[PDB]
Amino acid sequence: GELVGIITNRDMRFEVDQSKPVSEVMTKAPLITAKEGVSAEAALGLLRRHKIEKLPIVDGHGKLTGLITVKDF
Amino acid sequence: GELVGIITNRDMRFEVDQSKPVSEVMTKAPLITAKEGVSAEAALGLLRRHKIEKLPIVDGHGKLTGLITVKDF
Ligand SMILES: Nc1ncnc2c1ncn2[C@@H]1O[C@H](COP(=O)(O)OP(=O)(O)OP(=O)(O)O)[C@@H](O)[C@H]1O
Ligand SMILES: Nc1ncnc2c1ncn2[C@@H]1O[C@H](COP(=O)(O)OP(=O)(O)OP(=O)(O)O)[C@@H](O)[C@H]1O
Ligand SMILES: [Mg+2]
Ligand SMILES: [Mg+2]
Ligand SMILES: [Mg+2]
Repeated sequence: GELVGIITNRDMRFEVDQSKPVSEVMTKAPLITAKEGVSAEAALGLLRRHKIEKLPIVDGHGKLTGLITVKDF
Repeated sequence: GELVGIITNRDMRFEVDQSKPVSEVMTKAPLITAKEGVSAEAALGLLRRHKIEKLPIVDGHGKLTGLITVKDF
């Protein structure tokens, strides 16, 4: 139940073998994340700062509780 | 005439003020580049390794000569 990574379109867009596991392709932890109760402006600022489009949202124990994307904005 | 940076869609996609200069928004050098005469395989390997969609090509003296993009592939 621990957030171990994140796998997006850039990771899979050139992989010819579609039978590979996620572990070989994913971006492993640590990640750029935000805590629970993050506002829209804070998430947008983080995304603009780190030049990313996704933002996992974790609790105080480091467990995954939410996800934010640029698609929302 | 020096290759001082690169500016892409991620840099500009949340800049409300369109009158800003390029320098205030661009990604400054050094950049992930390749040498002249780089094959398609090497360029694709660089793009996959660094998770980027562009690749400037400079000469032996560091002056910009060309560009490679994922659009080509
Ligand atoms: N929060 C994050 N922390 C760390 N790495 C991340 C994070 N979000 C995305 N990445 C990684 O950054 C790279 C690209 O990020 P992003 O998710 O914006 O790409 P994408 O949505 O696949 O892009 P495109 O839509 O242009 O194909 C990928 O390798 C992805 O795994
Ligand atoms: N060769 C490079 N070296 C270093 N940084 C780069 C290079 N090419 C692009 N970047 C930077 O990486 C970020 C995203 O790279 P990329 O050029 O793939 O984005 P993009 O094509 O705008 O993405 P999207 O498809 O999500 O709109 C931007 O901040 C951009 O300035
Ligand atoms: Mg995207
Ligand atoms: Mg995109
Ligand atoms: Mg893209």
